[PDB]
Amino acid sequence: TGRPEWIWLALGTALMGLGTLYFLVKGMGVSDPDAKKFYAITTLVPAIAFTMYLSMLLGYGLTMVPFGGEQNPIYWARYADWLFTTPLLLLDLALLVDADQGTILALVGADGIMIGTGLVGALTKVYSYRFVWWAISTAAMLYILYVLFFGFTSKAESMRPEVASTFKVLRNVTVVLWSAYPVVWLIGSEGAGIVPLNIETLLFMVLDVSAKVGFGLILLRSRAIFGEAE
Ligand SMILES: CCCCCCCC/C=C/CCCCCCCC(=O)OC[C@H](O)CO
Ligand SMILES: CCCCCCCC/C=C\CCCCCCCC(=O)OC[C@H](O)CO
Ligand SMILES: CCCCCCCC/C=C\CCCCCCCC(=O)OC[C@H](O)CO
Ligand SMILES: CCCCCCCC/C=C\CCCCCCCC(=O)OC[C@H](O)CO
Ligand SMILES: *C\C=C(C)/C=C/C=C(C)/C=C/C1=C(C)CCCC1(C)C
Repeated sequence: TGRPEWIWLALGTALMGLGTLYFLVKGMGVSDPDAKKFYAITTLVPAIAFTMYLSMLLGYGLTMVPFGGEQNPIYWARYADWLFTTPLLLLDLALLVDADQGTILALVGADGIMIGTGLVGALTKVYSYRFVWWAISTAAMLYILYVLFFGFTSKAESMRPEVASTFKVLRNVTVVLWSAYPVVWLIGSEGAGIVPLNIETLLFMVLDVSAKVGFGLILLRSRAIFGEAE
């Protein structure tokens, strides 16, 4: 392929595909209703990402957006992926702590605003307005991070020890990895253009695989996903 970033899109496609297959074989035979919920949510995440990394590799999920004079290559398929996978990841954390319906709706709604305004900012043609949408999307993300710390952590500390310890590890992983996304976007091709697209694609690939495959490896190997039975 003539695009220098193709090597990272192909590695991303392969790793998401291998991750999906591993979780699929692993979830076979699980009869506990609670564990089936976590396996279903956690296997769909890499399956969706696989299809959208493939679409970028083949060129379907790419568009040209004029801003700053030149034509800029914008991979819109990322936002179709994140629209469906980031809510599912939040659902994994909320069900682990047995969150209430009201708090779950708050997280999913703010997540939808995060991704939706990020997409609008990505396709905006007036350069200075791109950063207005970036700001609003980052405000929605800070609300999500606030709820995970000053809401879920308080309840996790009144549950089973395995639930509290597993949640604390996954909460920490989420806060660090998610926080990197607005930074890469800001200095990358969608924003200031300080980092070239080939390096930007490499960074997102490392973050995406860690946040979906690595996240799932820690969750599905813990005993917190199974109900307390004899
Ligand atoms: C799990 C085990 C795997 C661990 C893997 C962790 C690696 C993460 C990669 C990071 C960024 C790489 C940045 C490389 C930047 C190269 C850009 C460059 O030097 O270009 C020069 C330019 O032409 C003139 O300034
Ligand atoms: C090279 C391989 C490429 C990557 C693979 C192609 C992915 C796209 C195809 C299919 C969906 C397959 C099923 C995905 C849904 C899994 C949900 C699940 O397994 O849930 C378990 C639960 O316990 C049950 O009751
Ligand atoms: C818990 C529920 C799980 C639900 C899981 C649902 C997964 C469907 C996701 C993705 C493939 C992306 C489809 C993107 C559609 C693009 C359509 C299109 O045509 O692009 C616009 C324009 O027309 C182009 O030229
Ligand atoms: C908790 C998560 C926080 C997420 C939100 C954190 C936002 C702060 C980021 C960036 C401003 C960086 C500088 C912007 C000005 C760009 C002009 C410029 O000087 O280029 C960059 C320079 O070469 C090299 O720093
Ligand atoms: C599939 C993996 C994860 C962790 C995806 C995370 C995506 C975000 C946290 C997106 C953040 C954005 C914000 C807050 C502002 C700029 C636009 C983005 C959509 C990249």
